[PDB]
Amino acid sequence: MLRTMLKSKIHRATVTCADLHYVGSVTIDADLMDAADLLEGEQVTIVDIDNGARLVTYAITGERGSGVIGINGAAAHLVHPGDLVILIAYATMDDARARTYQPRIVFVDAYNK
Amino acid sequence: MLRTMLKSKIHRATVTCADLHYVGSVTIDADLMDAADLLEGEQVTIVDIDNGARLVTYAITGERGSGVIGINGAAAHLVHPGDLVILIAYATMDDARARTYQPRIVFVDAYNK
Amino acid sequence: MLRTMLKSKIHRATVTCADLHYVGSVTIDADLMDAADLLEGEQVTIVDIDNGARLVTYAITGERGSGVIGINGAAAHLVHPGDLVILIAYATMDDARARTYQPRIVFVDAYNK
Amino acid sequence: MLRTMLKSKIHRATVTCADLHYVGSVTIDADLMDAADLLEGEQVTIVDIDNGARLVTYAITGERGSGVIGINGAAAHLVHPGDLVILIAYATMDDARARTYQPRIVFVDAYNK
Repeated sequence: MLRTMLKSKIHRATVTCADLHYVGSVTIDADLMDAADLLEGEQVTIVDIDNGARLVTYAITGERGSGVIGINGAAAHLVHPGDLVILIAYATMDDARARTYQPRIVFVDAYNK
Repeated sequence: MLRTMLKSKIHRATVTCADLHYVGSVTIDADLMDAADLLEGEQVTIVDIDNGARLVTYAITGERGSGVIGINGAAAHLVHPGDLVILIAYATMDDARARTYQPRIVFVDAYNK
Repeated sequence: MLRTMLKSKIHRATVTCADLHYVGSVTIDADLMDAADLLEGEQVTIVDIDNGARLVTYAITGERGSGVIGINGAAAHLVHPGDLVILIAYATMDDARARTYQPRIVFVDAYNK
Repeated sequence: MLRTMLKSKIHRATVTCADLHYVGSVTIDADLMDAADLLEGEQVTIVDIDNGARLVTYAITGERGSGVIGINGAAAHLVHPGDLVILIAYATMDDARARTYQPRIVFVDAYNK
């Protein structure tokens, strides 16, 4: 059958910026999206360690090394700058792939690296 | 594998009407549904810029040019008229299509166009 | 590609009962599940017109004509008896089926019929 | 078509621990994950009987018999220790499999067994 499963996760990134107007959901440092294998435009979940918020949105490729981690519009509420959040990207898969699979997990720097 | 990805998005539309009774989730201007490629009856996500609300519902085809963007029943709370919201529609796809894909993005007029 | 779409929907049913303890998500009048084409055990979304709540749970076949529409455990909060809610069931499909498809929509009686 | 359906459910487990910092979503007793057929890394839903909370996250394999059921980071708000919650894992399936299918349901001990 088809089970949905943890394909990638950026562990403990700090929320760089945040802007209520103009949208782009979550714009992530290019290096992080490749490291965590994420495609510009991909359902991403966000969990805020500082205030337990939870969102589901697409991800936007930000500049490299900039350690960018921005929440654009709407999610600008709930999640804020200086907030340690977690990014999660699942993926439905055949019960087969489901069994054996190494999720692209990215631990990160206090500066996001 | 199958990743879920941003297929379409109506950026910054203004909420035309809103009615708690009688349902139709979100009724969108015909032109917008075609422009953003959305089928009457298709999971659509709404994010309210003015108040950070977040819903998941189907979409209903409204009249053309009427710049209609209505929220019928239930979602009538959370999301309101005069609110700048964002409509998003993802779509699970083969990791292949995933890579190369142009999401139908629709920027819009203060009158929805 | 595979898009997720409105497969079925029970429009404006009134919440018969509700019990916090012992689980069964939403137990629906048999006739309703067949009418709206729903299988015992199937992700169903609920939207409460009286108070805009929103849940995602499986469905449970209830007795016929009893016009039963119960919310078992957890969802017992959020959604209550005497509440006009809406049940929705999507379904991922090949972009082909997506195009031409008649969603099994069920308008209902003040007594659920 | 493809319908999403209740594949597995751990009924009435008691929340063992909970830690806001360091992440791992929900860590479940190995035995439970096999019993309920869940793979380390798989979207799981939680519903808190004591406080009607509702989360969506992945599952992490905890130690056996420890009757472990921990909520790591973010979800640490909403859901708490001593809370009777319910774990649910759906799965999209071909309309065929959908019909005939025995969901792996696990009733549990006040000590989680």
